[PDB]
Amino acid sequence: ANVRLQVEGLSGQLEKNVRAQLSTIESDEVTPDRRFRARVDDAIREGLKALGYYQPTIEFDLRPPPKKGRQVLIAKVTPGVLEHHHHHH
Repeated sequence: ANVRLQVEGLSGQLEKNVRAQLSTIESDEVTPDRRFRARVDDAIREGLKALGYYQPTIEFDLRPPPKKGRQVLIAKVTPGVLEHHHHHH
């Protein structure tokens, strides 16, 4: 039940979008494996792909023993280019 994937390398509507995906991820109490990892990347990359990114390299670091939950999975993004920055470089 207690599941909250951590995001890294986002801001504004980017970090918010990935957050939405983070919630839709299979982390709703499943078997995290090479396949789960992909579902996460696709999720972020998908939402990230619609907010200025195309295929941000997003890695992860799973930690079965979270601090305030049941299972935590870290997610760091690193694409390169972004569309419509406006401010905050």
